[PDB]
Amino acid sequence: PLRKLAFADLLQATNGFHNDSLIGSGGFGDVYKAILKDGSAVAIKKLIHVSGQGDREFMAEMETIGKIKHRNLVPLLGYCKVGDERLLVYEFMKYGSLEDVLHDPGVKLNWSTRRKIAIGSARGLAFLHHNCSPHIIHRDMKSSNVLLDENLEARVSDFGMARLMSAMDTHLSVSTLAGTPGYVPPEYYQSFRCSTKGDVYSYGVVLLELLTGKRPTDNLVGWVKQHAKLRISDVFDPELMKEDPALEIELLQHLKVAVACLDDRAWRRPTMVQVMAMFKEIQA
Repeated sequence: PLRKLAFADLLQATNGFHNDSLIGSGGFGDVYKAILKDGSAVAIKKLIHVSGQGDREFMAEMETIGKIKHRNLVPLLGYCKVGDERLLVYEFMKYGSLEDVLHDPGVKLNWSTRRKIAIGSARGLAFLHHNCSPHIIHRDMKSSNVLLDENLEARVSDFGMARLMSAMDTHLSVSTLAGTPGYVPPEYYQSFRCSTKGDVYSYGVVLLELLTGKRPTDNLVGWVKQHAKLRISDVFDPELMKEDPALEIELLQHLKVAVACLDDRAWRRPTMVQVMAMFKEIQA
């Protein structure tokens, strides 16, 4: 069940929102690591800009991730909405974000693990797009929003910009442009519309990060697309090919999936269900 947590609890569990428990801040607000009075290990997000972006993002998460549970989505355990304070409480994910692991410090992700992360994150997204009615459009898929639990299982997070779309529709007309530089679907720049195929594109970028080990802003999408006609054995993460040269065939197949996801035309991109089926076909 989703719990309504007393504000005093979150206050003392973070030692009065002390800098020492701060594990991230910016844009949306802060994220704190804590142990609740019952021993639960949690991440506590403190949203800022409550008079505007703050409340909207709070409501977006409550209306989406707050209403569903799935093995590849971060669990929202609780919330606190007192006065103009907006806090969201999640199960703590041991190894933080995929971006932290890939672009900082740390912990090594071999190809086997990265493949599981790719599959897991794809499954979470597929659940949003196909199993949920109304469908959920995440709108901010990226490596910092793929969390890794104690088993290095991928769990999709940050539904602050997520929206509900009727299953009878192919797109949703919105008020603003949502997303992150390096991940925005090209058609999002041209129209105030979002779609599940938009999430597919952004997922494609993440899959590229797993294959290359590079940041999207290095864009990466364009850099990989041009080398796809040059030398393919140049874009892959060196630490992946050093493991086993035999993995090259499997890497290129996953690369094909990423390229398909990253098509400029939304209508040509696969659904996340097609992506899963493709992953399954590669393993077999």
